Amino acid sequence: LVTKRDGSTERINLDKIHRVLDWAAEGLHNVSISQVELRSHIQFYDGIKTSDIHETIIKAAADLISRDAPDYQYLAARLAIFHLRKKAYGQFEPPALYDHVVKMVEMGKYDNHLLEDYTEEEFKQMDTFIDHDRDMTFSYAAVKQLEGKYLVQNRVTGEIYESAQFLYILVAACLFSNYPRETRLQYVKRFYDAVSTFKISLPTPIMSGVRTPTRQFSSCVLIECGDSLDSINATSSAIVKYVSQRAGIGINAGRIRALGSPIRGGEAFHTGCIPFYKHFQTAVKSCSQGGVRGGAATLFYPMWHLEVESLLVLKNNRGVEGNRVRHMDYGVQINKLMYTRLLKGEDITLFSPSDVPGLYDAFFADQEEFERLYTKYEKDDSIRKQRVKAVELFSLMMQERASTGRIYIQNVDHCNTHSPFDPAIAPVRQSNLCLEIALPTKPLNDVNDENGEIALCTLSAFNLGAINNLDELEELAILAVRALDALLDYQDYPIPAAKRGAMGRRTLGIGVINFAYYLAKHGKRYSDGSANNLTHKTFEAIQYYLLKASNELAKEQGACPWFNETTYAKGILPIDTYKKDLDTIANEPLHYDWEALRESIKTHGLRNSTLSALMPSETSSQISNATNGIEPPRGYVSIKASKDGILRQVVPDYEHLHDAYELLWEMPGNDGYLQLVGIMQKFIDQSISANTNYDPSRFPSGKVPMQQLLKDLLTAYKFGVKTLYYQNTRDG
Amino acid sequence: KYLVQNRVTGEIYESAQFLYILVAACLFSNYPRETRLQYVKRFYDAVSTFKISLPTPIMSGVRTPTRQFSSCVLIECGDSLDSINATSSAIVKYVSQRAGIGINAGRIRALGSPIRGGEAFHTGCIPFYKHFQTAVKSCSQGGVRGGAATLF
Ligand SMILES: Nc1ncnc2c1ncn2[C@H]1C[C@H](O)[C@@H](COP(=O)(O)OP(=O)(O)OP(=O)(O)O)O1
Ligand SMILES: Nc1ncnc2c1ncn2[C@H]1C[C@H](O)[C@@H](COP(=O)(O)OP(=O)(O)OP(=O)(O)O)O1
Ligand SMILES: Nc1ncnc2c1ncn2[C@H]1C[C@H](O)[C@@H](COP(=O)(O)OP(=O)(O)OP(=O)(O)O)O1
Repeated sequence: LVTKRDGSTERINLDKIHRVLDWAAEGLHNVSISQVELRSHIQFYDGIKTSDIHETIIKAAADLISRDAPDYQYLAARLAIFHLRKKAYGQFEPPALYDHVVKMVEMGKYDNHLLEDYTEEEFKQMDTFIDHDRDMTFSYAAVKQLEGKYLVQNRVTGEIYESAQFLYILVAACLFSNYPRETRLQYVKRFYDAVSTFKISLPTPIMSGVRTPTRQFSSCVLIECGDSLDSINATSSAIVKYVSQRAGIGINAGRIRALGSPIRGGEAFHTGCIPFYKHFQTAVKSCSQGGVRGGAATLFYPMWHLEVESLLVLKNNRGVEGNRVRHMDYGVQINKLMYTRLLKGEDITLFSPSDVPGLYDAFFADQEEFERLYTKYEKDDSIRKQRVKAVELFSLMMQERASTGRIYIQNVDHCNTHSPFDPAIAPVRQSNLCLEIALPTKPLNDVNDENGEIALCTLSAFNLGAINNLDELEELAILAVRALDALLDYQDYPIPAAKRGAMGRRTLGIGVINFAYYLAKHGKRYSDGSANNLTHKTFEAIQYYLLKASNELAKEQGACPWFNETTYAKGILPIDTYKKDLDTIANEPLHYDWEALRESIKTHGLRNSTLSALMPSETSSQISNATNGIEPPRGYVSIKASKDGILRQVVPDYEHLHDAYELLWEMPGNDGYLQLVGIMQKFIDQSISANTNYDPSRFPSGKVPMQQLLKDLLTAYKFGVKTLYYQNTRDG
Repeated sequence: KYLVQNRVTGEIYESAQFLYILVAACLFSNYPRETRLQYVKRFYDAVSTFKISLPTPIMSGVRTPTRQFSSCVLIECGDSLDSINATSSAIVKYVSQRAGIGINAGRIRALGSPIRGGEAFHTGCIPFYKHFQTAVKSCSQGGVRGGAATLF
């Protein structure tokens, strides 16, 4: 017996199954119909639902996804799309845009503002821009990512209500629904086509929200906690409210005084950081089943802090629960001085933030001033301190960083000397969960404190592999910077401090994807450093067009209220504060008129304080069958675990560039990678999420020497690198 | 504990009797002058001769700059993120004064409960409870000592 969608029973007509598969095979090479029809080991049994037939065939086709046969990527991707299209409308052919939006609003899935903002006529018109055939350009790995999260669906029953294309056009409509009716359509079609053809990438929260009653769209947050019972109580109640929205938290507690510090004079002594830190952890995991999953955050603190030794080991598996806060990630802030004490084989002094005045502030604002105060307090005997050999301390950090791989580094001096902000008015003293973002902050004395400031991320990324030449970045830069800045006025702000910053500086975090595929296409690699110049030219275009796009919006809608606090308003450009040592590895001259931009911005300002930051993109890149950000692919075919099964995705165009790519573990070292990352920092407003890779197989006795772990860390700083992400250690 | 002393050096500044009379003076310093001293002596003699007992926080506070005297607390948390955020920030402020906490979370919905209709499902009580624990132990060595509470 055969089960149909409507339930009407009927006999098995295998040819039907064959034809379906046949159709999806058209134009593909190295793909076998038999394999799937046998791989599936489909087990017929009297009365079987035809839908289970799809699940079975799709899965089978998936398991065949290999390097030797990459077309199984689209073959299966199309078989799925079919089931998805058929499981939502009752047939492949999608319903009219108008009818769709209508039916949805009735079910309370789409925001009713769509019917009010647009007319029936306009809808029918946008319906023409839609090209439902683009759903066949998706890779299997991308399809799965969409079906699980991207598409509007019933999490309980399992019903899916929309298709890929409808998602694109709608996200655009709501983002540009306020533009004048003169160009409102114009931007709608220009944006849709961009995202649908994978020219522009958007953050998961956006792709799965705009156009739905929901108003939570900010993936990550950066909170700064002061040295107060009140401050902490706030910083805690905050993370809670945010994590409930599944948004990552970057905590900065470095203000909290150290253990033993006198409280209220002499009526009590400080209890310690550990006690509070844990509280922050419970907050981050306040909304997870069993606390096991969800809730991710990275806490930061100075390297010269008094409790540095105790904080350095917090992520260690092996130790007393009383002195451990494993779940949270951390980021040790280091500066020029610390690195110098190591080279000269000298010691390091640990201080409590509340015992050395003007030390914290100078630590981010003025490196010189920091040195003055630092040295002074060292001789002061009355000041509580502790000496530690620079060689020992750093080793501890590198040790925990290796053991866990969640201990990140952040050079403060590089985040204030070569940044879009004025370290005196608004200095960067923290990062996000990604560790990519670099924005100023202000501690709150309460939840509704108006004078507080919270940094929020509204990211995006370009597809290096979707453009032909750098000039195509002009249009893209506009479609991106425009739609993004618009979201800032579309989403809500539960916390005042978060809103203040968003409206005050209107920052944006734009990155890139398919970078690996990019370098490969031009026949370049990471290690050798043959991509040094190309990288300089390519970014130089990505940043320029973005700075010219934000300036254009500033002339049409006014620059950000706090543009005055930015160095961009004082005539300072990224090409003026970049690490000087960067000229010893690149000679590629500027290809854009940065002088004509120095004026247009000097007179009309920028709608956004910061546009360009480099962040990791797992979900984004997948939907575009692209390579994660700038990071090189580990292997041709990557595997992951889903709720439906095993996922496989092959590097884009492996059929012609298999010998062009350079797998992660094919790299002799990290030299090249660092140089490229350093070159990027010269343009990126914010920071980059660079990982440190190591292969024990390339070391004597299979043990990574500490002489090499530091040797590389020093190189990173020497080239202006801002932050260091994960530290992968391959397992043969 | 009770006597005024220097916790650091170890110097003791007062004697038992002075503690008694002073605690009474500050407690009845607002009474009319005629009835003032009468109560001062009548209270002092009572406590000094062990006729009446007083809580530790009182015996070791009234008559000094400190103003924290409440030993124990009873907070009621509602079923919301806001409520919890408050109930947490509260226990913190109180435990810093070494005051015991009696929490009542029984309002917080149970695991699986639908949130915002169907846009999300409850995570559970355990996640929040722990948070309350970290709060209670927010001011303790290690986290082991101090900070006591009973949840209902
Ligand atoms: N009665 C059947 N005999 C043989 N194979 C069937 C039968 N019904 C379904 N299948 C198989 C063939 C396809 O692979 C898949 C069919 O699902 P699908 O074609 O999408 O919807 P459907 O079975 O209701 O008919 P339709 O082709 O009109 O959509 O399962
Ligand atoms: N009884 C306590 N036990 C342990 N830690 C405490 C205690 N009281 C306060 N703290 C911690 C929590 C915060 O980190 C910090 C409190 O700062 P804060 O509330 O501003 O103190 P304060 O109001 O008395 O003035 P000050 O900042 O000068 O000490 O010290
Ligand atoms: N994402 C979540 N996961 C698990 N529990 C949550 C989540 N979000 C909120 N909760 C819990 C904690 C709160 O006690 C409560 C909801 O708090 P709140 O923010 O006030 O929701 P709400 O008032 O908007 O809707 P509701 O009245 O249904 O709770 O449920």
